Amino acid sequence: KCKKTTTCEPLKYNICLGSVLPYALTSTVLAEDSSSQDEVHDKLSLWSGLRNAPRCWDAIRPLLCAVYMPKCEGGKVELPSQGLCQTTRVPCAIVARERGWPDFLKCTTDYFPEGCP
Ligand SMILES: CC(C)CCC[C@](C)(O)[C@H]1CC[C@H]2[C@@H]3CC=C4C[C@@H](O)CC[C@]4(C)[C@H]3CC[C@@]21C
Repeated sequence: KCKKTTTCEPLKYNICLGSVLPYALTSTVLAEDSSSQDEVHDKLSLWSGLRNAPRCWDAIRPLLCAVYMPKCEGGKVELPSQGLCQTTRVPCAIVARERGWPDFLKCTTDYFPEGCP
C-alpha cells in the first residue's frame, strides 16, 4: 500500500518547479493525467499558474513533485503521504472552486496512504 511497482526511467527534466531532484530515476505512474515526461512537464506548466498564489504555491509544490516527478528505485515508487496531501486542502481551496481536484490528487488513502515511512 506504501509503494507501487513500476518501471523506472532516467529523469529527462532535472528540476521540478524550481526544486532540485536528488535522484536519477522517476516514473509517471502516479500522475494519472500524464503518460510521458514531456506531458508531465506540460501539466506542471499549467499548475504553475498557482505561482501567483504564494500561500498555495508553498503548500502544493511538494505535493505536485511527489506525484508528478517521484523517485523511482528498484522498480518501485513511494506513494505520497496522507499528511502531505492534507496540508494543501485549505491554502489551495481555490483549486476546488475553480475546477476541482483530479481524483489522483484527492486525499483518499488509496492514493495517499497513512503510516508509511
Ligand atoms: C488567483 C489565481 C492565481 C489562481 C489560479 C489557479 C489556476 C492556475 O487557475 C488553477 C485553478 C485550477 C487549476 C487546474 C486544476 C486541475 C488541473 C488538471 C490537471 O490534470 C492539469 C492542471 C489543472 C488544469 C490545473 C491547472 C491550474 C489551475 C487552472
